[PDB]
Amino acid sequence: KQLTKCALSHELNDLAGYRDITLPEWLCIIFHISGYDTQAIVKNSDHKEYGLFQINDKDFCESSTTVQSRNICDISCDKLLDDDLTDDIMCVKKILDIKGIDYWLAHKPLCSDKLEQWYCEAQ
Ligand SMILES: [Ca+2]
Repeated sequence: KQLTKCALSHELNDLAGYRDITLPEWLCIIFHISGYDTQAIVKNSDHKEYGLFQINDKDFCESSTTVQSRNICDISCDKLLDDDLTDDIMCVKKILDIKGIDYWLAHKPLCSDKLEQWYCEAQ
């Protein structure tokens, strides 16, 4: 599902604020890593990243592959590809507690300035 900044801002209402990561920061990060596509999959060196939040199958979700996952979120990766972000957010929170926003930023400067540009209208 290709989401919009506005529908996504509504669906992320329970994520915004967790570990002090704001809503506009999340909209910025997600646009950059998945283009708001719940079905995004990016293949990396020794793993794949799934869904809107690009959760990897090395440590976080178990993919329907031959990859041995630590599966911290205790979730199959296919559940991170549908239009229900409920479980995705559950996992995102686990990652925030473990790795922090650093999991997404990866020491890069993206989404650091003019974040107010990312609001839907109000929030
Ligand atoms: Ca889901």
